[PDB]
This record gives sequence, structure tokens and C-alpha cells, in this order.
Amino acid sequence: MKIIRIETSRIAVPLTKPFKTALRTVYTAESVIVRITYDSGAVGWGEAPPTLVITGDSMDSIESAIHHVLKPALLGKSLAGYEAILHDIQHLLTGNMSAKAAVEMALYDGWAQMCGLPLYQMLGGYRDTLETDYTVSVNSPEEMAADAENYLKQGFQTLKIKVGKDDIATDIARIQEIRKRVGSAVKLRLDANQGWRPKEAVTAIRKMEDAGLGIELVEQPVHKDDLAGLKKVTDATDTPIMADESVFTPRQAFEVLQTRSADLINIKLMKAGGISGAEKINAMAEACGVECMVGSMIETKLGITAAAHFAASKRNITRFDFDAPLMLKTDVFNGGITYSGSTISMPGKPGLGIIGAAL
Amino acid sequence: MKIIRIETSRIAVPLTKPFKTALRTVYTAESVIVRITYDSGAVGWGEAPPTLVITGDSMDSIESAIHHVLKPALLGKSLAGYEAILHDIQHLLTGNMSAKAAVEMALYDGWAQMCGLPLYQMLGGYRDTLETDYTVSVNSPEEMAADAENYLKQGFQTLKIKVGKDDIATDIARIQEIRKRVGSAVKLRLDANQGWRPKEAVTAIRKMEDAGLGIELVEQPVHKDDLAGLKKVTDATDTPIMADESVFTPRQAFEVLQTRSADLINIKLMKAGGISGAEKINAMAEACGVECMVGSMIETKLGITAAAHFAASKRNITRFDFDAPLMLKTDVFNGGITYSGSTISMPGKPGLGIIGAAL
Amino acid sequence: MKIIRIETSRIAVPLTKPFKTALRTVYTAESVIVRITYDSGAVGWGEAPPTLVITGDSMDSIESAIHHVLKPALLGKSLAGYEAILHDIQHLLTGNMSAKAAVEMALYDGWAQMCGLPLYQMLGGYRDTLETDYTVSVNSPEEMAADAENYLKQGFQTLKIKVGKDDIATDIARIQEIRKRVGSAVKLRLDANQGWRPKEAVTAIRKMEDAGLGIELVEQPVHKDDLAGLKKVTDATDTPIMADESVFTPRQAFEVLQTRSADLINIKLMKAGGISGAEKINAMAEACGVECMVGSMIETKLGITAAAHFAASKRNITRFDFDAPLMLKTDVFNGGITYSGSTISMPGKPGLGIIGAAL
Amino acid sequence: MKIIRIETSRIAVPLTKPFKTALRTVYTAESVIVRITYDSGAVGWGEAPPTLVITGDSMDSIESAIHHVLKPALLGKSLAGYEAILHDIQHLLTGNMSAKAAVEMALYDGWAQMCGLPLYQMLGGYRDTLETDYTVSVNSPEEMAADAENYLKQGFQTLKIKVGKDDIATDIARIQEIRKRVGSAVKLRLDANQGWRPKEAVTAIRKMEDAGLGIELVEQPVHKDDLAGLKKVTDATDTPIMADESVFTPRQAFEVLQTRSADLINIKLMKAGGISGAEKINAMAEACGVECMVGSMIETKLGITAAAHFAASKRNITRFDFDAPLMLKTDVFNGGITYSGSTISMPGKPGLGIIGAAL
Ligand SMILES: [Mg+2]
Ligand SMILES: [Mg+2]
Ligand SMILES: [Mg+2]
Ligand SMILES: [Mg+2]
Repeated sequence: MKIIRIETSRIAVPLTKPFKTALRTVYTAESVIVRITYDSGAVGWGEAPPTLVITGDSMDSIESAIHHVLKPALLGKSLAGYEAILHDIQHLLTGNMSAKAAVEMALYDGWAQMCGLPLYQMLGGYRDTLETDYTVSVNSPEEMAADAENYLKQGFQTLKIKVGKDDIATDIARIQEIRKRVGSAVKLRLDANQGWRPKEAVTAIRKMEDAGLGIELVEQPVHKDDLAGLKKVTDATDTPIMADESVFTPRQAFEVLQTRSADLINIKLMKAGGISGAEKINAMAEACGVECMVGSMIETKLGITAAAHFAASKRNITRFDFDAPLMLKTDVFNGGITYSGSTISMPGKPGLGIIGAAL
Repeated sequence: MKIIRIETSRIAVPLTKPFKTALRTVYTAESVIVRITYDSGAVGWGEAPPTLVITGDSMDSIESAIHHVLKPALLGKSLAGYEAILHDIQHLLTGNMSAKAAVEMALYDGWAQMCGLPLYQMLGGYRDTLETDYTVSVNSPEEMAADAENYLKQGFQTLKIKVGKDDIATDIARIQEIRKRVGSAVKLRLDANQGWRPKEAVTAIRKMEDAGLGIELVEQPVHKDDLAGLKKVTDATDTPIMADESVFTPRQAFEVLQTRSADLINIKLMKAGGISGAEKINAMAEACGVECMVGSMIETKLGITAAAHFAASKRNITRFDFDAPLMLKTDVFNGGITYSGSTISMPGKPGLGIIGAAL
Repeated sequence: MKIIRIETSRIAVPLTKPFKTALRTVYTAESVIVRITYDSGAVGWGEAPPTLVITGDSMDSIESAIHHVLKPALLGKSLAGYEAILHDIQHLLTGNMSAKAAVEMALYDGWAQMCGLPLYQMLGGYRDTLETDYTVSVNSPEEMAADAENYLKQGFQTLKIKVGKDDIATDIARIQEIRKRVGSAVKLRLDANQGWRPKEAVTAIRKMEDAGLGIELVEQPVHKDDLAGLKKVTDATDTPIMADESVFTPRQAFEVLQTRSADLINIKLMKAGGISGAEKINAMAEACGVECMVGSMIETKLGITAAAHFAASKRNITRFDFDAPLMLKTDVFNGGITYSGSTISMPGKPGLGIIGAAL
Repeated sequence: MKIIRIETSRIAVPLTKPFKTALRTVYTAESVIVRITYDSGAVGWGEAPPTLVITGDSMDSIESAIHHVLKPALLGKSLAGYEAILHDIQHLLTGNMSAKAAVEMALYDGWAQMCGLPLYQMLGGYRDTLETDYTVSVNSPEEMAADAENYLKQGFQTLKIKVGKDDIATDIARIQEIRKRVGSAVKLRLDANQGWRPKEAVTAIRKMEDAGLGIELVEQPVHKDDLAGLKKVTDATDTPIMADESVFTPRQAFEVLQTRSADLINIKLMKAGGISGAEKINAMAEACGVECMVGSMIETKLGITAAAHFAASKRNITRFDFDAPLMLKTDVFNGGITYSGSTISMPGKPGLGIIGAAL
């Protein structure tokens, strides 16, 4: 079992290098941290960063949401009736998806703790390890290529290249400089972050294909609301197109799957309001032959631990984008998932396996 | 929790009175029962009856499938990796949805026994009681009206009325003679079990609406594959139309929801290959703003216990159709859910709470 | 002009009688008051209340969005370039529509002040006065009838009846008591606040038509996301259907107009993120032959004042729902619009006509 | 504010050389000029030329409509109620859009003058400068390459190439010869002015794509009433298609956007009946995520100034086609915008900044 306390606190950990996308730049990772204590003494953990240009959630909005709305309705409830709690978390307020997701992470932590198994095993237990990409931030062709060379040196053979921030011809210059420096063996994932127009993206993606640049997929090439435009890019190229900002919820997912506007979907807990929605998105996509990748916002190893446990559980989730914690100057959590280069291994303790604040 | 043994065995229980729909007549309920023994000594339980005109599964087809295909893939497997087991169950053979389902009930029974809670609570535990309807089998207008009076006396204020066997005129005459004899307070569901052409249906449904006969919903008025025809009935009436035989799988549900060919869905474990599919259908429907009913085939209390635990677990499952065990001369199962009038209660025992066969 | 300072504060003013709809109950009116100071020393005013179940906006989320995001991009900007300002307001953060709206109210106030005319004349100046309705909150039939009789005595011949909270039969009994008590001369607006299913709503609206209850229109009978269901009710009845929670933004309005899912649109500043988006929603709607009503959330005379100025300016805005400030124990603003019973009159000052805090 | 007098006159400025399109040839630019005199002594200015094969408007029909229909509704009205004046302009007669537009120009000129700001700032003031293209008229492949070379020398790096007059073969040869003589750095816009069948159009655009001729976009490739053919070109090429003569009004834009029959829209004051309609088209397109160009007919600086004040005001307007006045032998207005090679600049005077006629 039973919820009996919900607390929050803040963390702020500067990034080593600034993370740069077409939407935003981030110098310091901010995050609200949620702790649910249950009647057994056991503690469930949770996280939500501010993403004002993606979800609209600020640190203030989240902490308010959790204390004023979610907390009064959750105190005293049992994990034996977790469906009623999930419904409450998702319908006692509209929007506020990052708040809902922090609370759901702690909830699933204690639920698997209650059942006595690691959370990823509780949800299907499909794999014990998984490979994460590393993100190359948008910068000059030269900076991006040296970033990529170093990430390959750290053990990462799959790089996620941010593009779409200014003009398209420079994006191509960026990829060629990365390819000419790193070799044609490594997998390159593009993410345009809504920065291209559909016909523009088609022409550029064919140009990259034809130059043998070896693009694995392209994330959300067009504006999130332009579903028909996304379909156009998907239908026009040989390169897999992955919806991201287009699909937050199950309802939005259903719309993308039915129109067939994309080949892959990017699932994030912040977007889906936690694991319950992420799981619903993946299942619906699995039935349509649509594979999913699980990523994150700029989050600590906590929120990546929740994401990895969910991503680890499902057969249909075949890619993983869990590089955020490696971007920070310090690791502010004890336990959870462990990295070994690109390989993320799952823990053995019941739940998320997050012991607590690091030292 | 390792699976070490898979046992099957048959039963045969008479029906007090024959069960009559537009597709079939049942005099005796026959069923394959599955028992999965785990390395803990725990036993998980499952059921699948033959429904040759519905699923095409027979007792021979079901047993063969379980022993020649599913059993070799489940022995040695643990329940900490159920995603891979569920996938094997659904993909190592096509169709055979009844046999897949028996094995899934026992698997989920096992999985919930491992975590020390009732199965319904493991799947969400939204409610612990629920109201079942009772089915008025197709007969003469007088013969059906008697049955209706008698079920109301037993405490069943929601009656499901089988139609679609004969012609329209007699169907309207049956609902009249039922309404007359039972007053305008009790809920009346209809279930044509595919017996009407789309035109026939619109005409018959509208006639009833204008006569004030108060029909809650009509199940599958037309042929299961006539999807456009299901939609025409949905869109030309003011009565909720529930898909049944047109929706077995999550892919079939997705198509029905996308085209909006119906307002509701009937989920059965037999049709959906077990619980994993049932859950996926309901979750899709929920994402589209559509509630579901969970019913069954002619099953004993064991199969109804599995269906009830699933139905009890989800907010978006709001109607229940678990009258089948009450048609039988004997209740051949000890433990499981409990009837008391129209009310079914979820016991506090772990798993499905089946102790064994009756004495 | 130029923006030189942006400040916020809060008010909290009890309701005389509790406001009740199918979504929420409100006992006290809370709100954030924005104050933009310009280089001439002139001040522009705005407002946003929390509506956590409608917009997702809380007082903490609003205040934080203003100070952390909108203020540092507005400071030093001229109302000569107000389109870049409006684009920044809308695109610097996703969501936060109530925060965007409150700032937009103060921007438009300042912009009209500059031009030396009342805001409503700067925006078109179509009428000097307008008739507001008064909302009868959801209670028992007798309480709703008593309220309605008293609202008529205070001079309100157009009443807005909140239905949709419980079961439909009780709703018809409410309208019936109100009609029997107030006579057939008054105009009766209904608002179900998403409370009805599509088919249930159709049958219920025709029942009211048949019974001669003389319903002017029905606001958002069904869930916001179910546009096709909203379309079904629009097409099935003779009674005008108005979209409300279905239409926040110009883009959402485009979708409701393209699909023809409603005869009318309810515009609110909180939903559209201000007046610019509100203005666009009305313009598209006029081009489609679709009249609009402008309402509000539970807001003081300040936010109603901005809403009325917008509302008075445009020909296609033919209905008005500005009763919220009359529900409050105290009128906490000085100036702005004035009431004589149900009649609202626009002020002659440049801008909104809001002097300051009340005596 | 008050309108006290509406005067009209004609002018005829020679064109240095002929403007040629698929639709028409223009040797001399004739125009009706509207001055509106307000009770302050302020004078607003407007222009409408005759475009018999585009709008159907002639000088007699413009003057007639202004004097018989529009003037009687305008005299004695004040700009504090511009919404009602605008509505009388658009609805007291059907068609006569060039007449509507000329009067709107003088009205908006007056409105901006009452508030002491340039019109462009009054409507939003997004930008101060803008780059106009220059139009290469239809002649022989050689003559068009010489014009293009010359225009690049005069500062114009963006060229609009008129095509569609005779046949495909020659059109292609013109773009190739222009490309040769001008290099691949300069931007190339085509405008076919309704001169291609849809199949013909796809073929020719596809030939140019494969020959690497770098076509930014194509204006109205097909007949203006042929909406489905416009959509076929749009959907079978990777080159943006911009609707022109297809889209006069908000209603027409709404349909084009609804069906996605084009990627872009050309807005002209003459087609929209003025700025109120142009503003409405631009806002609709913004809601659908589509940018617009603003153009003109063959107009003098007065009409280009009014268009450029609109185009400068809105963010979503990102292309500009204001070359007509430069094709003329004499500049017969002092004031207005100013040219500087390809750069158009917005004056600082209230309203259009037009002082008066030629010396
Ligand atoms: Mg992405
Ligand atoms: Mg059925
Ligand atoms: Mg409403
Ligand atoms: Mg053109």
C-alpha cells in the first residue's frame, strides 16, 4: 502492498558537452525525483525532467501536479488495485504527462517489488541486455565528426545524428564528414526533430541514400502535426521513417498506425505518461508489424532504468536510445542498470533496482 | 517458476436445458482441461471446449496442438520470461485459438501464483464483483418468455436474447412476448449470432426502437466477414452494435475500430487465443473510446473464472456474459469464482483459485 | 511602445453558490493576474485560472511559464512588432495555453492602448453591447428549477443548463422541472460537458425535442476526442450542436469544420492561448457558415473583459457566456465591462478599460 | 475617423517591354485609383487594374461597383467599426474582387493612419525588408535567358519563370538555357498559369527533377477549377506546387488545404477582395502548416505597397512577388515601399506611406 507517502526533490547536474537538437540546447540536466514509500517500508523511485518545448512540463508544473492532484488520490491505495490508480493518474488531470510518468515509474517499481521480481521480468522479461546508441549533437560538420570518432572510441558502434536545425545542404555535409571519418561499418541513425518539410526531406534522404551514406532510419523529419507529410516521406524513400513527436499517447499511436504514416515509433515514458501507455503503444504497433524504439528526454540513470526495464521486457522493441545519463558530469544514482560501453545490462533485484542517491 | 509438465484430460457435463443460438445447439458441455505443473509444485488450470462452427477447434484438434506444438516449447521455460512464451504460443501455429487459450489461462494462473496474488489483481484488480447477464436461448415466443420470467426470479435483471435463427417477424414477436411478461425495467441485450443480412437488421432494429422495446445493444447482427455490412447497421440505427464473431484477434479489433464498423466489442479467451490477446483488444478499444464486454463459449466455471479475472481487472470492460456454468447440471470445479444470483465474486486466493475437480 | 516589466500575483474569491458541471465542482475562484508595464507607463492586464481537468494548467505551471519562458523573450519588445511577440508566446513552449492566454490579454490591452481605442474597436467594433446567459449548475431537478427562477428574476432570459453528470433520464427530468417552473418563453442552452455517449445523446435529445422542451443548442454532448461521435449527434438531431472541449486551437477548429462535426463552436481564450488564436478560430468558422459563442473558465471580470472585447468585435460571434464573475462573492476589479442584468456594455477607455484592483 | 468622400481616377503607364504569360500579354498597365478622404483630412489610397481573363474585372466594372454599391455603404461610417464596413464590402455584391480590394486598401491605409503607425506594423510588423523575385516573361529560349542574365545583374537572385504557353518541349528548353546562362546558385520558381494538363505537368516537372535543374516550386500548373488535377501534380512529384488562380478566397483556400491539393498558396489582394480576405487565407494556411507567397497583378507601386505591407506583417508569409512596378516606364506615385535591387523596404510613415501622384 500500500502507498503511504509520496515525496519529491530536485537534481541539477551539468552536462559535459551541451546537448543540441533542432528544438533546443541543454547545458544542465534538471530533474524532479519522486519517491513512493509503501507500507512494507519498500521505496519506489521516479523521475521527470522539464521539457517545455516537447511536453510543456516545467519543474514547477510537475511538482504541483504530483502534490496537489495525484498525491491525495494515491495515499492509501493498494498495488492490488493498480488499474484504478493508473486510471486516476491519467484522468485526474489532462496533459502533465511528465508528472504522470514520474509517478507511474515509482508505482511499477513497488509493484514488481511486491511481486518479488525485477520490473523488466514482470513485464515479459524478453532480454537481459540491450545495445544503446549515442547522440551526436548538432554542430559544424567538423565538430560532429570528431564527436562521433570519440563515441566510437568509447565502444558505441551505433550513433544517433541530430540534424534539421538550419539548412538541409549543411545536414548532408554533416553526415558525409561523419562517414568519411568513422567508416562505413557503424550504424547511423538520423533525427531531424521536425526540422524539414516533406518534399525537402524526400529529396535530401534520396540524396543521402544515393551517396551510400548508409542511413538506418530517420526520426520525425517533419512537424509533429503534419501526419500526412510524414506519410509522404515514409512512402517516398527506402529509408525507415520513425514517428517521435507525432506519437505521445495510445490515441495518437493508433492514428499513426491506421494511416501508416511511419515504419517505426519512438516511445518515451515522459510522452506516454508512464509505462502503462508505453506498453499500450508497443502492443498496438506490434499488431501492425511496427517495431518501436524506446528513448528518453535528458534524464538521469533513474528514468533510463525505468525505460530500460520496459524496453527490455518487450519483443517488439528492438532499438534503444538510452545515452542521456552518460552525458552528465556525475551519476547521481546508486544501482539501477549498469553500462559496459554500449551494452546496458539489467539488474537482479526486485523492481527498478535503484538503491538510492549516489555519493 | 519453471514449467515441468503439461497434462490434458476431458470432461462432459449435461446441460439442464439445451442452449440454442442462430449457429448451434448444445446438449452437453464437453471440454479439454489443461493442468500445467510448475517446479514449485503449483498447478495452473485451463479450459477449451470444441466450437466447430465458431472457432473450428475440436477436442482432438486442441489436444494435438497442446501436446505436439505448445508443450515442447513450454517445458523448461520460466515465468520470468513470459513475453517469449506468449509469443511462442501465438505464432508456433496459426488459428487454433481455443488451444492457445487453454494453455494461456493455466500460464497466467501459474504466473499469478508465483507472485502470490489472485490473477485479477495481477492484471489490475479494478473490481471484485460484477453482474452477469443470463441468456434466453432461441425457442418459441411463449417458451422464451417463460425462461425470461424465471431468470428474473433467480435475480437476473439483464437478459441476453438469442435471435437470428428463424425470420425477422418471429424475432420481433419474441422480444414483445419477453417485454410484456417481464416489464420495462430489466435490460435486454440481443445477439443475432450473424443471422441477419445488413438490410434485414436495420429494419428489425429500427422497428424495435419505434415500438419502445428498449434494446440496450445488438451483438453481431450480420456475417462475421461482412465488415462493411456490420458498419451499415452501426451507422443506420440508434442502437449500439457489438462486434463478436467479427473480432477474434487484436488485428481484427484494430480494423473494426479504424473503420468504426461497430460501437462495442465482445472479447472471449477462446477467440483471442487467451488473455494476452484479450488484453490487447480491450486496450485498443479503450484507446479508441470504446468499451468491451467479456463473454465466453459454453464452458464450465474454470473457463469463466479465467474470463472473469481478466474482465474484473480492467476499467474499460463494463459488461459481463458468464452464464454458461449455470446452464450445467453439475459444477465440476471446486474453488474459482463464486456465483450468488447474478453476482460473481473474485475470491482472495492466488492464481485462479482452482483447487481441483469435484467429488 | 515597448514591454518593460511583467508581474504576476494571485486572487482567491469564494463562490456564492458552488459551480457544478459533469467535469468538476468549484467552491472558490482562483486565478493568476498578469501585469505588463510598457515604456509609456501604461499597464496591460490579463488572467488565467487553474483548470486541471480541462487545460491541464495549474497556478504554479502558469506563473512559472510566464516568468521563466515568456517574460525574458518579451522584455524590450515593441507592440509595433506584435506578430513576432505572438509567435514567441505560442511557440516558445508547447501547451500552457492558459499561460499563453493571460499574457496575450495584457499584450492586446497594451496594443489597443497604444492605438488609442477600446480593444473591441481595434478588433472590429461590431457591437457595443451583448447578452450573456447564466449557468444553472448540476443539482437535483428542484434546486435547478429554483436557481433558474431566481436567475430569471435577476434579468436573465437565457439559461445554460449543465447536464451530463450522472444518468440521462435524470437530465430530462431536470429540464422538465426547469420548463414547468420558468415557462416556455426563456431560451434554454444545454451543456453536457462530454457526459453522453453518441447514441445515448441522440435518443435523449430527440426525447427533449418531442416533449417540446425548446432547446436552443447542446454543447459538447460527447467526449472531446470522439469527433465522429460528435458528428453523429450533429447529424441525427434537429438541435444545434456546439463543439467546446473538442476545439482549443485554430488547427483543431479546422478539423471540426472540415469534417462538419458541429453547427457551432465555443471559443475561450484559455483554450486558444489568447485572442490571436481565438480570432483565427472565428474567422475560419465564419468562412464555413459556422457561428461561434465566446465563453470563459471560472474567471473574474478581468478575463471576461478581455473575452467580451474580443466577442463584441466580431459579427460571427452571436452568443455569449460571460456569467462567471457574477458567481463570485466579490468583484475584485475596477472598471472593464459593466452589467445591467443580462446586458453587458463595453467601456470607452482605450485598451480593456481595467483601472486596477477594486475598492 | 469617419469616411466622407470616395474618389476614383485612371492611369496608364507604359511597360518598358511586354509582360507575357500563358493567359495574357500586357503592353501597358492601366489602373483605377481610389482615394478615400476622412473627416480628419487624411487620405487613404487603393488600386485595382482590370484583369479580364483572371478576375473578370474591367475599369468600367470596378468604377461602377465602387460608386454604385460600395460608396453608399461606406459614407458616414467610422473605422472604429471596420468589421461591419468590411462585411458590406465583401457581401453587398458578389465577385468584383478587384473593386473590393481597391477600397479595402484605402480603408486599411486610413485605419493605420488613425493609429499613427505604418500599416505593416498595424497588421503585425514581423519584418522590415523582403526579397522580391523578378519574373522572366515567356519568349524564346534565348530571349528568356538574356532577361534572366540581366535581372541577376540588377540584383535579383530569385527568378520566376513563366511557362505553359505553347508546349512542354520548349518550356524545358527555356529552363535549361536559363540554367546555363545564370548558374545553379540562383533560385528558380516556375509559373505555368494553368497551361498544362495534369499528366503533362507531372511529366515536365519530373523531367526537370531528373535533369537536376533545381526547381524550387511550380505555380498553378493546371486549370484553376481543376482541383483534383492540381492534387495529382502535387502528389506525383517531389516539387512543391503552389496554388494561384485556384485560390481567390478563404473558402477556396479552405478546400485546397482540406484536400491537400497544393503545398503552398499564392495570395493576391485583387483575388481576395483586399487585406481582410488575404489575412484570412494566410491564417488558415498557418493552421494547416503551409506557408504562403503574396503577389500582385500588373500593378503600380501603390498596389504593391499595400500588398507588401500585408506580406511584411505576417510570419507565415515567406515568399514575395512584387516585381510589377519595375516593369513600368514611370513610377507615378511618391512614397510607398522602396526598391534596392531585389530588396523591398517598408517606410516609416503612418499607413501606406503614399504621399501622392507623379510630379
Ligand atoms: Mg527523436
Ligand atoms: Mg455473441
Ligand atoms: Mg462548455
Ligand atoms: Mg501565378
